[PDB]
Amino acid sequence: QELGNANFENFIGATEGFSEIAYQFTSHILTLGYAVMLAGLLYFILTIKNVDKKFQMSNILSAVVMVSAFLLLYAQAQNWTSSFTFNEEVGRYFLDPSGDLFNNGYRYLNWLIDVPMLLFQILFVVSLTTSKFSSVRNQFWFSGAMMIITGYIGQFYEVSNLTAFLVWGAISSAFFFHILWVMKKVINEGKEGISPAGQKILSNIWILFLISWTLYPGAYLMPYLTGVDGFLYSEDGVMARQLVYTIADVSAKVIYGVLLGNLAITLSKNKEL
Amino acid sequence: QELGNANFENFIGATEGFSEIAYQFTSHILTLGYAVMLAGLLYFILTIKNVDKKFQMSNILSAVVMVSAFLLLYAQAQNWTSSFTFNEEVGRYFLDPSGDLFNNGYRYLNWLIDVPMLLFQILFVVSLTTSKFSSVRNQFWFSGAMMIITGYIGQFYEVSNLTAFLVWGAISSAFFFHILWVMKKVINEGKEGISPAGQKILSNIWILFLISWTLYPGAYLMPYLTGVDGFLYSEDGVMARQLVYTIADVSAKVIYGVLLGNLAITLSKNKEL
Amino acid sequence: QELGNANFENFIGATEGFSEIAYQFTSHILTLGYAVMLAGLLYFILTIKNVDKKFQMSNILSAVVMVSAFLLLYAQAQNWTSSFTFNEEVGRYFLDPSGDLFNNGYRYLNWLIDVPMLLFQILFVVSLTTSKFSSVRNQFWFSGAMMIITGYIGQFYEVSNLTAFLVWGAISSAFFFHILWVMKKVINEGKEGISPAGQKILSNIWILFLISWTLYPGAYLMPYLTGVDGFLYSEDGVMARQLVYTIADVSAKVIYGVLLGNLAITLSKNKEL
Amino acid sequence: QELGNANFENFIGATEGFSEIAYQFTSHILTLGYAVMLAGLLYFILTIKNVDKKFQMSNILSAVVMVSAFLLLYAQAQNWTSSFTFNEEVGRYFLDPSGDLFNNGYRYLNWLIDVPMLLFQILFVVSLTTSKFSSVRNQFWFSGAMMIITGYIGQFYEVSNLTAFLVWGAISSAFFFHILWVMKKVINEGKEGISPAGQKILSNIWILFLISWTLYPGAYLMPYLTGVDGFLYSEDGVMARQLVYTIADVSAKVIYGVLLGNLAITLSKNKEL
Amino acid sequence: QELGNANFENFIGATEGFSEIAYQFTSHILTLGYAVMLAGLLYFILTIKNVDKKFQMSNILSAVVMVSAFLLLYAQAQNWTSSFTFNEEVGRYFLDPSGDLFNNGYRYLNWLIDVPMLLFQILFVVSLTTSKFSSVRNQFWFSGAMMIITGYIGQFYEVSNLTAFLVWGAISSAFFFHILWVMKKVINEGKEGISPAGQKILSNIWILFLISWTLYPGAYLMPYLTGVDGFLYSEDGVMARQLVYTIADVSAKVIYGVLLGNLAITLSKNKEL
Ligand SMILES: CCCCCCCC/C=C/CCCCCCCC(=O)OC[C@H](O)CO
Ligand SMILES: CCCCCCCC/C=C\CCCCCCCC(=O)OC[C@H](O)CO
Ligand SMILES: *C/C=C(C)/C=C/C=C(C)/C=C/C1=C(C)CCCC1(C)C
Ligand SMILES: *C/C=C(C)/C=C/C=C(C)/C=C/C1=C(C)CCCC1(C)C
Ligand SMILES: *C/C=C(C)/C=C/C=C(C)/C=C/C1=C(C)CCCC1(C)C
Ligand SMILES: *C/C=C(C)/C=C/C=C(C)/C=C/C1=C(C)CCCC1(C)C
Ligand SMILES: *C/C=C(C)/C=C/C=C(C)/C=C/C1=C(C)CCCC1(C)C
Ligand SMILES: CCCCCCCCCCCCCCCCCCCC
Ligand SMILES: CCCCCCCCO[C@@H]1O[C@H](CO)[C@@H](O)[C@H](O)[C@H]1O
Ligand SMILES: CCCCCCCCO[C@@H]1O[C@H](CO)[C@@H](O)[C@H](O)[C@H]1O
Ligand SMILES: CCCCCCCCO[C@@H]1O[C@H](CO)[C@@H](O)[C@H](O)[C@H]1O
Ligand SMILES: CCCCCCCCO[C@@H]1O[C@H](CO)[C@@H](O)[C@H](O)[C@H]1O
Ligand SMILES: CCCCCCCCO[C@@H]1O[C@H](CO)[C@@H](O)[C@H](O)[C@H]1O
Ligand code: NA
Ligand code: NA
Ligand code: NA
Ligand code: NA
Ligand code: NA
Repeated sequence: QELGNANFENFIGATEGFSEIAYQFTSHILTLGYAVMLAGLLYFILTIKNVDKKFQMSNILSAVVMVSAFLLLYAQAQNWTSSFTFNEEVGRYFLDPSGDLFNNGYRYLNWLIDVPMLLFQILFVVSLTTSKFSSVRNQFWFSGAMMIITGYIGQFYEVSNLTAFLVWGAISSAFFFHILWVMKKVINEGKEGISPAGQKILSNIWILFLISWTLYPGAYLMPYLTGVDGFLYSEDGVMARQLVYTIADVSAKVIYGVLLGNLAITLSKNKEL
Repeated sequence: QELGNANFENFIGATEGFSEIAYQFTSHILTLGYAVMLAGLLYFILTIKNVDKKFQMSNILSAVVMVSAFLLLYAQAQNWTSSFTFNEEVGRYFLDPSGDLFNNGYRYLNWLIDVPMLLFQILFVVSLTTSKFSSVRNQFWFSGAMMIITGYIGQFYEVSNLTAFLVWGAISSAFFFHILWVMKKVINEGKEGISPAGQKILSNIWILFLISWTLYPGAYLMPYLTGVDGFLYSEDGVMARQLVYTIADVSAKVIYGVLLGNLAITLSKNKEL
Repeated sequence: QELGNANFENFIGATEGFSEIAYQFTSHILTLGYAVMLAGLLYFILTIKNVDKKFQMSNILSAVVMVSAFLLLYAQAQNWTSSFTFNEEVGRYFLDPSGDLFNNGYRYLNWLIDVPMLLFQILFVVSLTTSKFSSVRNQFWFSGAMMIITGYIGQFYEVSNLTAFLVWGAISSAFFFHILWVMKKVINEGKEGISPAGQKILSNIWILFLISWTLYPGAYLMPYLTGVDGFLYSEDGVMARQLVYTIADVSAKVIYGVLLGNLAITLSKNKEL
Repeated sequence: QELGNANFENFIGATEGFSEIAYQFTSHILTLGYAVMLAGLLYFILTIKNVDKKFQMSNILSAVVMVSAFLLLYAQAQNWTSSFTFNEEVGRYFLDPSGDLFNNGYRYLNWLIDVPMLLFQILFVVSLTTSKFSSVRNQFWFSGAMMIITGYIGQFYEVSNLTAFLVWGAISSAFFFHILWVMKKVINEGKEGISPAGQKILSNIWILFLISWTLYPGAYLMPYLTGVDGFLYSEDGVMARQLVYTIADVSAKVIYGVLLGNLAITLSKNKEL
Repeated sequence: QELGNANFENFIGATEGFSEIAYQFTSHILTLGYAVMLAGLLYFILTIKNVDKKFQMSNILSAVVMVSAFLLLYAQAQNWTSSFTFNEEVGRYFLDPSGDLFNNGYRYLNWLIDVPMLLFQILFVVSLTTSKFSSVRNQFWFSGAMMIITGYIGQFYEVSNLTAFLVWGAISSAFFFHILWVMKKVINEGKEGISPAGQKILSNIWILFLISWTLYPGAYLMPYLTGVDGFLYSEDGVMARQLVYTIADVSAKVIYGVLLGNLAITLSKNKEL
């Protein structure tokens, strides 16, 4: 079949098809995804007043991210079930092009919301020392955008052109490293001159940030992480990718937001953890 | 028909089909399900301020659970009606694979929200005596996760491999027993040093918890509870399973949350029941 | 055609079909139904603070009922339009079984929310005298449940087995009479020790309650109220049934809730009508 | 092809079909319709506290109307696009009966909400002098109901029976004139004993009311306003009808509500404008 | 085939079809669009209380615009995916007329909300000096309406009649220039008698306004900006148009609203950023 510049899910779906477990699990994990986001939305709204006014923007930005994430993961859940249809004769789900090809690129473009806001929102809780607010913000936002856009281009080629896939991915990785760099600075400066409780949380946030954010390039490479004709170039790889996205999403968005809220509480002059 | 690792609903639906009553009732009970959850959401939000600030997190976590439950039960209600279609010639509803196979696994993965939050939220109402908050929380969350994941794997095999079904089920049961153990401790410690009215509510909560939570493994086993080719391996079993889920869901989520709210009110220094 | 234990709408729809007016009107009246409920939801939430704190639970329970009613009536409106399809050749709408058979049983199982809550909520506005709150509540809830469940079973047989239809209906009626009995007691005790204005409202509530609630068994019997092959065993009967449900729903849920709110205002120490 | 007692849109759609512009515009104007209503809902909720407590019921009733209007206009927008389908061969949209016939009667029955509430809500801003509240309310509500119901019957016959169409329309018109009568009285009495600023607003409200409400019988007659085989008995008439409804809806519901809110502000003891 | 007065997307879709990237990207960018608007809705509501009462109407109007924009962009996202369907044989997406033709005119008519409200809302933050509030408002609203309506007519002809396209576009442009004129006045008068911080924001608002609003006529002309049979009369032009709309929408609605909120904060007598 002629699929063109399509994600590898579609090639698996068109050739081997998906077992009941593979198809159902992918549907389940995406559903959990969007449910978590909408639950998180409620949490962040309902806890706004648990922190000092100055910190409340962080709650608000968490909520903004939840809205984005809910909408996208919901759409993507529908896209999954529309794109693959049961074949009675062999008892697997095969690519149903009338539903459109499945594309992960939905996620990517919504990151244009999530990434800028997630990076931004910490700057409403921590105080910088030697770094300027506007400067950090601008670096986050520029490098965030470039990371996403370059990766977005890349993922169209993950089957059709491995070279473009890897080159765009590499360029994206550079901007990622920049972001990691800046966020580390921010965390360090954030730690300076605050309670030990606050410092503990910021340590945790950094570990969370580092692991969760690194999962995303993991998902990018997922089909090829066991090399050519490897275990993961398969329905098992498809499952793994969406699992990793979902874990990353919950970690990088919800848990991150929760930790920041807890930080805000310790820093809050009225309130006590 | 090759169905593979599919839930037993699909085998009944593919062979015998479902009578009007069986199909309609399952649709009705799932609809009631999600209606209750959204109504509950409203209740828990609207009553937040009926308790002291310190107890309000319990309301919030109830609401979180309601969102999860609403979304899932709604999706599942749609899945039911999509998966089975009326045959004019015999006047029964048969498996329509273009709708996808029906799978209960949707529930399971959403429990990754519900179970942790339901277990967590009592720790915001009762005071422990012997036990550490963080320790109880961690036990709940670890054992909760393992219970769910192992059961999730199990249920894919409920027809295709009875042995895997029962072994995974047994492993899951172990973690369940752990949770029951810990929750009993929590309830006992909770009773210490509160009014007799509060103690009565906690007694009720324990009975509610024990019965409602045990329904879930009941639903797991449902098709086989009357043995091979028994009464329940049938449309009647399909009905029973979804009824039991719905009773469990209402009991374990809504009523539980209401009782905790009532407990919080008695414990509240301002307020009176 | 083999329909089995199906509602009479399906038999009319399968044989004669529905004229433009009959089909469209039924669609319109169901749409009005769910619109009223969602409007009511907004009303009850937005007026919570118009009454003293102690009365506010009544507003909350009204809102809970509105959510249930909205969801159900919306679903049912969709069910109507899915179940009957235009035939170009004769210019009528006929049963389209790909949409599923139409069933009123959706309503019934949702009453498991509405009835308990509607009966419960008056006990938050009026004070009982000689009767115990818990006792009245338990009577309402038990008899409510039995009324609904028995009727639910009944209505499956309204065509397939007139005898079961009438017997189950009769049993249901018994529990109905019990509820009427208890509600009268409650209204009487409610009147004791309140202003004449409050007493007037409770008088109206009783009339509303009695008429609106009696419409429901009216809708049950509707097809047969002009006897065999009567005027009402027809599209005209179909229209009448859904009209009666909608009038009943608006009366028993929204207007009831409004009157209770007005009562609460007169009883409120701050406020005046 | 017998359409029976169907609206004239269906006859145009079945014979000539709709050009791109006609079909698209009708879709656009209905979409604008429901967008306006949901935006208005938000406005009326968010501005509740801009007026004194006694006036706030007017905001609440505006919101109620917005909910009704949103739901209905949304449904009707979907009905439009479902009822007419592109024919590739001639490049026009023709009646697609699988979507159901299009019927304006959806609007009519929802007016049973809107009209009573719109008429009612002014009585929470203005003070009557010589007229009794209950009497005005009762006249509005009775005549409102009769106006709508008689018109609703009428519009089913707009093609199938011109005589019934016009007679029912005439009867409806009588009740309309009654409403105009009463509302004029109310406006006049409302003016008595308030600031000249308030009096100006009430003058505007009356003009708005008179024009916007008269558009509705305009839309009723629309196909025939250029007589038999006239310019308007055509896709141009179809466009015009839905445009006029939408203008009327925005004027009679949203702008009306805004003006009443502004009146409430001038009458408000704290607030200025 | 015969498409008539249809947008150029349909001609590309009917002849060449859309590559995976073109089709998917357009779907993604529209999805981002509506996600941003709903996230923005949350932001504007949640930040209402960050400014003095007098400024809060600006927040409210931002929210109103977000509702409009969300609804429209959501609808349009669905319209995109319905209008173009994958062809397995050639591996491109082609016009699927059963989904309706794609039309950008949905946007235009919703601008009847957005434009008036966006222009209006600044008049609640800045103080005019020499210009009258009512006069500015009326000019904005009249010229806004005429700009939109004339452009709306124009865009139907973008393929079918280039002359009408350009003439209507030109007329529209005239009203655009009027709006630019008035807004400049408003911004200048706004700057008078406020802090330099406020003045800086208003400078930014003007640049934002000028660029973002000019994108809209850019999108209008997009297919022809590289002349006949140019690079942009192609799927690449289709992509570009929807990208430009989305950038414009985010800039002119969300960012604009954010800046106005920031202005309101500086002008606010309590508050500090
Ligand atoms: C201050 C208020 C000012 C109000 C301003 C309102 C202006 C309305 C005028 C419209 C006429 C323009 C219509 C132009 C139509 C062009 C027709 C055409 O080009 O026809 C080509 C022919 O069919 C072969 O190509
Ligand atoms: C090819 C180009 C030819 C096209 C020609 C179109 C030119 C339109 C330009 C400006 C319109 C200005 C009209 C604005 C006047 C609106 C009326 C108004 O708002 O009056 C002020 C208010 O009444 C006081 O309070
Ligand atoms: C809530 C969403 C988040 C936090 C998304 C983060 C996304 C990334 C860190 C993406 C990184 C990528 C690379 C570093 C290489 C491959 C391309 C990307 C964009 C997936
Ligand atoms: C709101 C959802 C709740 C409270 C879910 C609880 C789920 C369980 C207690 C599941 C238990 C299971 C076993 C003990 C064995 C079979 C597998 C499970 C997961 C169904
Ligand atoms: C909001 C819904 C309400 C108030 C429903 C009330 C339902 C009843 C009073 C039903 C009564 C029935 C009988 C008395 C006999 C036939 C079976 C029933 C359940 C329809
Ligand atoms: C928000 C909806 C409103 C204000 C609806 C008003 C409807 C009318 C004023 C209808 C009037 C009619 C006539 C006077 C004759 C034809 C039949 C009607 C019902 C359209
Ligand atoms: C939020 C939506 C906004 C701000 C829309 C603005 C729309 C315009 C400025 C449209 C301008 C046009 C022209 C000046 C010529 C072509 C026709 C229009 C309407 C696209
Ligand atoms: C006051 C705030 C100022 C924000 C400055 C930060 C700018 C971030 C905007 C990112 C824009 C990126 C544009 C990329 C162009 C396309 C390049 C893709 C490579 C092919
Ligand atoms: C981890 C980053 C580098 C991984 C590059 C691995 C090279 C993958 O190689 C690819 O494997 C596919 C699946 O087996 C084959 O279908 C392709 O033909 C082949 O190009
Ligand atoms: C702990 C309770 C579990 C008992 C499991 C024993 C039932 C297994 O019995 C199973 O029944 C199915 C339907 O009747 C048959 O199709 C299977 O072949 C059979 O193995
Ligand atoms: C209390 C009211 C109950 C009256 C019972 C009357 C039974 C009507 O009789 C039924 O009428 C149907 C429709 O005409 C027929 O299709 C059935 O065959 C017939 O049994
Ligand atoms: C107050 C306005 C009512 C005037 C009645 C006008 C009579 C319309 O006449 C009707 O016109 C239709 C379309 O042209 C034709 O199809 C019908 O045959 C004809 O009866
Ligand atoms: C101000 C910008 C307007 C420029 C007008 C450019 C005229 C383009 O001309 C058009 O181009 C189409 C696409 O190539 C062709 O299919 C048409 O035949 C042709 O009329
Ligand atoms: Na599927
Ligand atoms: Na079905
Ligand atoms: Na239908
Ligand atoms: Na259509
Ligand atoms: Na598509």
